[PDB]
Amino acid sequence: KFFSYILVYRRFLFVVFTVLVLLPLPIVLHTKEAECAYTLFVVATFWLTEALPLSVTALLPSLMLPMFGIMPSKKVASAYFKDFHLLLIGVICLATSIEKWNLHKRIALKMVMMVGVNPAWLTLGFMSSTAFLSMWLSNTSTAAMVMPIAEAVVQQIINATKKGHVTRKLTCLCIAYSSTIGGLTTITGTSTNLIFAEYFNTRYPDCRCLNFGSWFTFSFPAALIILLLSWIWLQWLFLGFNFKEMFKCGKTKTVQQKACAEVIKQEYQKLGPIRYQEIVTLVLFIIMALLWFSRDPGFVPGWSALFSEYPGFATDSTVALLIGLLFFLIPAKTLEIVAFDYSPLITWKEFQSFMPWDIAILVGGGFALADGCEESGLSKWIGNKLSPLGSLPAWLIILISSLMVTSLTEVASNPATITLFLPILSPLAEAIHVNPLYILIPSTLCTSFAFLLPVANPPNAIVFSYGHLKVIDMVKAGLGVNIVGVAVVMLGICTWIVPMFDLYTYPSWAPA
Amino acid sequence: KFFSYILVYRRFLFVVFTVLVLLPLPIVLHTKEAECAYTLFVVATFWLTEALPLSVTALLPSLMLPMFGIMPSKKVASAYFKDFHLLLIGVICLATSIEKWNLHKRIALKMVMMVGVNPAWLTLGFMSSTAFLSMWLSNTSTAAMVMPIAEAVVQQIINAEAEVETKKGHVTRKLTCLCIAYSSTIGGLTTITGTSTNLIFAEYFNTRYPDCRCLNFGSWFTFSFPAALIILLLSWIWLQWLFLGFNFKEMFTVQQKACAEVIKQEYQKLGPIRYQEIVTLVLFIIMALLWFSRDPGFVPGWSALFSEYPGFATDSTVALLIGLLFFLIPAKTLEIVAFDYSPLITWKEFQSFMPWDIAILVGGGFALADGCEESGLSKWIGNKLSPLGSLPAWLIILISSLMVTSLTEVASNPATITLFLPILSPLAEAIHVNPLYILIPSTLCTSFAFLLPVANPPNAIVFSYGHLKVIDMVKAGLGVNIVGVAVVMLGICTWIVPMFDLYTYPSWAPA
Ligand code: NA
Ligand code: NA
Ligand code: NA
Ligand code: NA
Repeated sequence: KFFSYILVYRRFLFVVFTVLVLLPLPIVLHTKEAECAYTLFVVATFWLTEALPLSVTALLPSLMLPMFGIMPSKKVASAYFKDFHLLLIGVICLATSIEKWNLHKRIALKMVMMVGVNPAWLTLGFMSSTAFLSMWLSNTSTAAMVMPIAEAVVQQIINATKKGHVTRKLTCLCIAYSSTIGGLTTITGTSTNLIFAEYFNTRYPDCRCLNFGSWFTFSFPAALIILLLSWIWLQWLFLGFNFKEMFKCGKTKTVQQKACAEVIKQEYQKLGPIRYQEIVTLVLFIIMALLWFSRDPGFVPGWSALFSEYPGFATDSTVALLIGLLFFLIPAKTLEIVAFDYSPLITWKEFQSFMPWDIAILVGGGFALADGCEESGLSKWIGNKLSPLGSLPAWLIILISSLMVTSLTEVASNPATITLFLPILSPLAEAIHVNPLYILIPSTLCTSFAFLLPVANPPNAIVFSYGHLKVIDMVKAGLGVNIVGVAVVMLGICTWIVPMFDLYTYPSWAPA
Repeated sequence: KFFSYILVYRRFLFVVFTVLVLLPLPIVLHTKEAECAYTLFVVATFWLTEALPLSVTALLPSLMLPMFGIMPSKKVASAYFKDFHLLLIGVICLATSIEKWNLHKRIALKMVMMVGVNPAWLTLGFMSSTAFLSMWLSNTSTAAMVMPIAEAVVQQIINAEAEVETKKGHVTRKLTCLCIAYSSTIGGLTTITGTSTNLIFAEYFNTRYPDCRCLNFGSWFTFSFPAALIILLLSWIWLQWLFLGFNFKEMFTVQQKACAEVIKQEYQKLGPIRYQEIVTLVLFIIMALLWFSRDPGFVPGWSALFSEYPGFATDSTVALLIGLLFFLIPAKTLEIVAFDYSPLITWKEFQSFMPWDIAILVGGGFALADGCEESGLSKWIGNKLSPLGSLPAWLIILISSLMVTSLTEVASNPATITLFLPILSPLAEAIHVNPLYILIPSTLCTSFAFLLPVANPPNAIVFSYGHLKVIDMVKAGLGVNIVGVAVVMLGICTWIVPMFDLYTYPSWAPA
């Protein structure tokens, strides 16, 4: 009669309880650190439990910080839009054109035709293609783009069910994990790397280490090993290894194999000859990638030397916008008889869909919360309280931080997790007198390792929404993939990250 | 077969032509302020003739300014989100619940039964109500609170025009949009706290001239209300003529009652007011009460409770505080109850119905205005006004008013006056005629931003309703701006000089 109503209004009562129980913290401490800690705790509680929508919670700092007097609303509003958002707009413009003109379908079908219908090699081909695509596009868009095609290919291979369901589960999980793994290789690949680069360059403006080439040259060896080991782990866990049928060349002819291959060939033929919209989209994709790579990598100043009087004004977001806004200008189809006009090959109505406005607001809210934590002085207090932790061995601190971030990223979004630890792990670095990158790189790499739960990151939810995967089947694979990723990151940090970044000494661009 | 190809691909060719033909401007002319002028000209050309979508054009400053070296891309990006965007998020959270539970339909159908089936007087009633509301709350807030109600009224009248048995509806919708957008005359000019432009002018005047205590409530109203009422009436007549026919006969009936019966039938079809609609209406009233009671000027508001962090909490804070309650207040319930409840609005229902077009458009306008400040293009234009001491008394007034009302069409009203006011005050002190005589017309004409909806936030909330034709807005804005400038000049010439003594040099101004 009374307890029944409590379990129905769980979210409302939990939000009210969270707001009221943490109230004694700023009510009687009369410090800005306490008020910002109250705001941080409320935002973290609502992001972890998802009592409110993530983007609604991200708007709380713009409501609490101005009222607590920590920083004016004009200053909070200026932190909701950064170069991350411009890059996201420019890349969503490209992704909308790829999705609209079925270029991804052509690439996926050609990859399936070239690799074959062997379930051991088909999964590797899908993972490689999805990881390469996620190297440039966002993980969420890559997962939402490849998966509808992977399922379509798999269900037509099965038709041409003790083995079908496990095959579709394996295909779901391989795409979900490969999007994330491929997003690690580049700064622009995922939102976590973009947020980390923005925070690192704002907090340490005297460091010129993080560019495209330097990030790639250490994130590719780790990501390739992680991808190969995850493919092996998934193949063993779901289907198992049959080496004789796998390593054999095209010599044993089976009727049901060409029966499956003919369906894929007929689908690719029904796709039709390549249209010029697909060619233009592919050319613009290649140009965007080449301009991202051509901005100074370290050995040759590609086109940053062209603007070598305003350093740092034109960035990768400028390249993304320049390429993406061309998708609003290049004509695609006509309609003269009626309207005497053309179509711009991407309409703004089509761009407004598929554009992650919620992710933009979430990242802006995280950046505003970090700015409030820096302005109020909470970051300095946290760094001072973690000063005695500097007597421990260095590697243990990085291991513990990476494990904590990895554990907390399985239930909270990657952009939220990375924004709640950079203002904590960054001040902690100089409280030990150790290179901040030596802690930040493993932490930002382990923030992306979100494979256990569907709520961990949008790539997991997109794949889980198809209903093929159970929670336990996903957790079993995510545990192994996450262990592989953490082991590879820690091996790289101890082996090949320290020569190029010189992590064993204290840098000259860090505060003393 | 060539002329047809040129005519069909006219937008692409025009974009390329206008990018390439203004290209001599940055390469020549010292390459310092001509780059931002080139960017401004290209963006304005794309805005006037919609060769590209307005939100795509607004993203051009994020490209052109960083590449020209005017300002870094990090600084340009931060300009696409300000307090206008927080206020817009809050008011759209309110409006999503207003339109989801059909509260706008109840209000529209009650107003149609009560006042104004005739569109001619309905437009006047809408303009008068919006202009009275804008005297107290804000211009942006007022253009956002009443616009859904006006759209609902027009849509209900269009539906009821079936008479139980499409050109006029579209022009009526355009007229109702522009009348709400342009109703900044009585509200926003007659009170210091009506708009931020008058607040900035008052704070600058009381600081630079602390011996002059003439500017306050009442004295501002006494000289501004006569001008604002004439501007409102003339703008109503101009809009009625521009969008509707010249109606003269019947204003000195089966069709009216044929629609009144349909309105009555559609009002009783709604039924009793629901819980969700009551909650939405209560939050609507609370948001307006908190906007009004922040700092009314004639009595301390709740901003006095925060008299340690002045200006940290704005109207955007109120909008967020009220709008974020729509995501947690229960609306419906999902042995009878299955597992939980649902909120008034969800994020899926908010992401749609959100003018993401207007957010980017206003952000691009803000970025272009900031780029015009980083590179001293706006400072150059303002400094082209100072060497005009030869003009005896009034040509300076006219030139300054025209320059400010032309530059306010691309920059925000606060930023437009913040530039010219410290330029006009020294010019008015170099001459010996009453710096108020110089500053009042320019302050009034700064708010006359009726062209280019990118400038005035009231012009963008209205523009966010699907009537995306800038030229239909340009035609009306030109006439409204001309009327406003003429009425301001008439007021300066006739009725403002007695109460401020504008024909003699005062004692509170430096000699
Ligand atoms: Na990616
Ligand atoms: Na995560
Ligand atoms: Na106003
Ligand atoms: Na303006």
